[PDB]
Amino acid sequence: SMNPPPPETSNPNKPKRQTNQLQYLLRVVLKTLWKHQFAWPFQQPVDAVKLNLPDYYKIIKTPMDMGTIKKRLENNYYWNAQECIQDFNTMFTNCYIYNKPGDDIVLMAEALEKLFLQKINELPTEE
Ligand SMILES: O=C(CCl)Nc1ccc(/N=N/c2ccc(S(=O)(=O)O)cc2)cc1S(=O)(=O)O
Ligand SMILES: O=C(CCl)Nc1ccc(/N=N/c2ccc(S(=O)(=O)O)cc2)cc1S(=O)(=O)O
Ligand SMILES: O=C(CCl)Nc1ccc(/N=N/c2ccc(S(=O)(=O)O)cc2)cc1S(=O)(=O)O
Ligand SMILES: O=C(CCl)Nc1ccc(/N=N/c2ccc(S(=O)(=O)O)cc2)cc1S(=O)(=O)O
Ligand SMILES: O=C(CCl)Nc1ccc(/N=N/c2ccc(S(=O)(=O)O)cc2)cc1S(=O)(=O)O
Repeated sequence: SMNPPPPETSNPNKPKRQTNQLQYLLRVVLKTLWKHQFAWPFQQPVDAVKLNLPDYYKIIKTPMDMGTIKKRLENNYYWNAQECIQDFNTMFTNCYIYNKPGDDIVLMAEALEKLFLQKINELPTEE
């Protein structure tokens, strides 16, 4: 079995800029989300080889993870906060599509998402 290449975290072809909202999202990742135990399955791309889930990248064609998101934020990859929020929602949706409701991984994703939603409710107005 083989993993796909991980999502890009730099792209000289893709427009980008620094904004106060994206700095907010970076510190949300670094200072609020990452530190919880429930984050550990989401801190890196799914290793379908190690997990013995050969179906994973058959089912999930838009993989995303918080390790990728953190790097994108650190690297100023995004043009706006909507792009970053979309990446979080892709990560959560993948988990909910792939796993049975009630599975521990779904509960972990829901804990992470609850915290995430609390923070994006307080997203600062863009400067
Ligand atoms: O230096 C430039 C343009 Cl000035 N080239 C470039 C620019 C962007 C690029 N993007 N590559 C990827 C690779 C993977 C994904 S992903 O798996 O969908 O996340 C996205 C973009 C690849 C390349 S390149 O193939 O390495 O030339
Ligand atoms: O990217 C920018 C650059 Cl100005 N802005 C942005 C980007 C995303 C955004 N999304 N906010 C939310 C708020 C709540 C949910 S909800 O709880 O899942 O309904 C989703 C997105 C709000 C905004 S904003 O309201 O325009 O600041
Ligand atoms: O097509 C699906 C998802 Cl793959 N239907 C589904 C939907 C929900 C489900 N069971 N969910 C739960 C969730 C929580 C508990 S609990 O921890 O005992 O409260 C039990 C079942 C099982 C299934 S099912 O096992 O696949 O029929
Ligand atoms: O995000 C999701 C799944 Cl994608 N929420 C969800 C949605 C429905 C759900 N259903 N749980 C149950 C629990 C018990 C029964 S019963 O004992 O068979 O009546 C059915 C569904 C469990 C959950 S979950 O346990 O929080 O995953
Ligand atoms: O570290 C990587 C490689 Cl870039 N990926 C990864 C990604 C997720 C993961 N664990 N995922 C799950 C899935 C389901 C459950 S369960 O529902 O509680 O059984 C737990 C962890 C394990 C791993 S792994 O152990 O490191 O292979």
